[PDB]
Amino acid sequence: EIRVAEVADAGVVAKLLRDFNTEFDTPVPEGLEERFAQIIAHDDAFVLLAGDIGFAYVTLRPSPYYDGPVAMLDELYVAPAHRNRGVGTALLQRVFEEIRKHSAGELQINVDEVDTDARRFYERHGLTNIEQGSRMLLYIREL
Amino acid sequence: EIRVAEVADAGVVAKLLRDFNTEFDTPVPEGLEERFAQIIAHDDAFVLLAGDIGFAYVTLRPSPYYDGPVAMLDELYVAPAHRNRGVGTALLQRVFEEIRKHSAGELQINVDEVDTDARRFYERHGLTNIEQGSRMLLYIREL
Ligand SMILES: CC(=O)SCCNC(=O)CCNC(=O)[C@H](O)C(C)(C)COP(=O)(O)OP(=O)(O)OC[C@H]1O[C@@H](n2cnc3c(N)ncnc32)[C@H](O)[C@@H]1OP(=O)(O)O
Ligand SMILES: CC(C)(COP(=O)(O)OP(=O)(O)OC[C@H]1O[C@@H](n2cnc3c(N)ncnc32)[C@H](O)[C@@H]1OP(=O)(O)O)[C@@H](O)C(=O)NCCC(=O)NCCS
Ligand SMILES: CN[C@@H]1[C@@H](O)[C@@H](O[C@@H]2[C@@H](O)[C@H](O[C@H]3OC(CN)=CC[C@H]3N)[C@@H](NC(C)=O)C[C@H]2N)OC[C@]1(C)O
Repeated sequence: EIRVAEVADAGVVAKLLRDFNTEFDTPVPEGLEERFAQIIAHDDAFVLLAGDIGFAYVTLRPSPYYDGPVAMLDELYVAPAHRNRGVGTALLQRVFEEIRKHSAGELQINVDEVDTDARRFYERHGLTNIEQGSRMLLYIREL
Repeated sequence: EIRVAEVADAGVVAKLLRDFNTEFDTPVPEGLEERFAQIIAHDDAFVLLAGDIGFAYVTLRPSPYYDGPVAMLDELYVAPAHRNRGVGTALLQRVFEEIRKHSAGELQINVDEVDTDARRFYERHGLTNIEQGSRMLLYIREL
């Protein structure tokens, strides 16, 4: 039931991303569907879909530390009514399986500190916030 | 002046990243020069050089939220003897200038929490760790 999205799946992915943003009261730009179609077709990136009820969006970017890329799980979402039944675990498992085909050297994920359920999920599935004895922070500037 | 690194500059970039790692007692991979030569040749990353004494390494990756990329400042370093004189400020200004040429929608930087002096620098130059009243964290798994 997890599969790799094709270009023609961009509409379902965009709908799920819209739902994710709506759940968190964050507005979305126009054009999500068109942009996902281009990303899936041409870029060093992929989307995994669990039926039409969850997705994972992964980007691959270069690193001097590895022959392969660094992977980033830029979005992971399971629809609220389908949570706590193993869908997110299955998506994350498949993320690790797919990035291994690309010999990715590392997976990175940005998470809000307040999102303790997501944090617990990631910690229980092998991700850490600690490097060289310190927490790792994300700083941004929107442009 | 600050310049965009060419493939011919891979050795200098590799030297600076090795120096950075050595200073912080972090592992140094084999093959840095050859990997930077390949990375610099491609279209989704660049390095800025301040003479031979500082550098910024930036990657670009797709996002459904913008027509342009999300930019990541994966490494920023000024040699110890040249710090506190405005070099890092100049490098970061040029990062913003060059990613604006790419119409990048956002700059992201991962920073260790213990690096309070670096965090002060990023905050003074328009970066934020806060989204909707929460700090943002980075989780990783090395593979
Ligand atoms: C990358 C980003 O976007 S950053 C943050 C990620 N996204 C979000 O936070 C958005 C909102 N949240 C979600 O979409 C979901 O909560 C996710 C994606 C984090 C997790 O998805 P779920 O489908 O709930 O995950 P899953 O069910 O596999 O595991 C969650 C819990 O269910 C329980 N569980 C797991 N598998 C099963 C199962 N097969 N049967 C019964 N219960 C189960 C466990 O108690 C687990 O808890 P843990 O965190 O202590 O391990
Ligand atoms: C962080 C760094 C890139 C900033 O470059 P810089 O040329 O010193 O920056 P500028 O001169 O434009 O601005 C000065 C600020 O740099 C920071 N800074 C200076 N030396 C620093 C050092 N060893 N370590 C960390 N931050 C430092 C301080 O915030 C300083 O501000 P202050 O006058 O209030 O103390 C540079 O200091 C450096 O390479 N430090 C060690 C490696 C590092 O921390 N990289 C950042 C990755 S998170
Ligand atoms: C293992 N995973 C790693 C992953 O966490 C991440 O590390 C970032 C990296 O960008 C960088 O590191 C340097 O700064 C310092 C200061 N302590 C030590 C080592 C330096 N190379 C820092 N940011 C900036 C913008 O310079 C924070 C650091 N946490 O990138 C590399 C990675 C190997 O992939």
